[PDB]
Amino acid sequence: NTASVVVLCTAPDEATAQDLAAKVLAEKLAACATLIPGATSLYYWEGKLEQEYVVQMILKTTVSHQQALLECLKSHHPYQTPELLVLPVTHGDTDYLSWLNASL
Amino acid sequence: TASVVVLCTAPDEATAQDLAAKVLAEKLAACATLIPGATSLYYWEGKLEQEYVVQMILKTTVSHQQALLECLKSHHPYQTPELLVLPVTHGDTDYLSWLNASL
Amino acid sequence: TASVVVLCTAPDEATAQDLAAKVLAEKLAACATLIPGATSLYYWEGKLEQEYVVQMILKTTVSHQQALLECLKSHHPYQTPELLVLPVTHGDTDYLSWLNASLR
Repeated sequence: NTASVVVLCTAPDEATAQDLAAKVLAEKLAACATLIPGATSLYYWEGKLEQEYVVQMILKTTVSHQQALLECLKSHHPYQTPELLVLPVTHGDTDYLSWLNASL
Repeated sequence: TASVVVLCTAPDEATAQDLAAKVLAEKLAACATLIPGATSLYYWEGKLEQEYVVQMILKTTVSHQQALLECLKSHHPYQTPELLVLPVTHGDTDYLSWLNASL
Repeated sequence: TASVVVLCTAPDEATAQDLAAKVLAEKLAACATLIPGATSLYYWEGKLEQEYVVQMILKTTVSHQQALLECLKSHHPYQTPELLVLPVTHGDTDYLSWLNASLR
């Protein structure tokens, strides 16, 4: 099994979140994705405090696919500099991890 | 002992609620956050599956992850539920002391 | 300049927003995602408590993690709120550059 990782991404709306997930999944760049709607994202954009609706995405993939996934998400995200972060999975259920890998 | 965060996906509220009370009673986790209204997407049989799920986030220590995962797995209705462990590289000393003292 | 995500549990939305808007102004965090509609279960004095909470996910770097936690802790209504730091082992170059450039 290749090492697993968790990818965090935020979409500006549910339609966008929906087809960003469908895409990376179709192209086998992620094993599965969880969408958490009704969130808010605060940050400074050009010296101004912005506050916008976001769908928090959580995608499961492996370290060998993370970059491909990242670029695909970036390529289809409507924003120029979308949130794309990778967190390491230091431990997980063997059967689930095997399934994660099999999916890719 | 170092802390970790555990991600687990539950089919519904009752299940998420059952797994949490369970692992907390067993003292295999210090706390658990539940976030309903989530959507999990994945391919099965070659088609795109979309299900409503409850995202779980459990806090524990490295020495418990094995036990916690086994507990969550056996009590979980699904066959091979999502069970991932993320490392905590740093945290508030007082909150970490509480986490450890609670297990 | 390693990046990290910080998890913080806020009791309500107004509090989560004030904490976010504060750490962002102080430039201790580059972005804060607030996820309402959650609950937290834990034992307190032997009793099982379950409370509504807002899950916060803040983005910063290792250099600022300590100061970010100190600031959050101070303005957090709780005595010892959940403050956990998770490592970001990789991310999109443009996002990371933007994140880093947003910090103090």
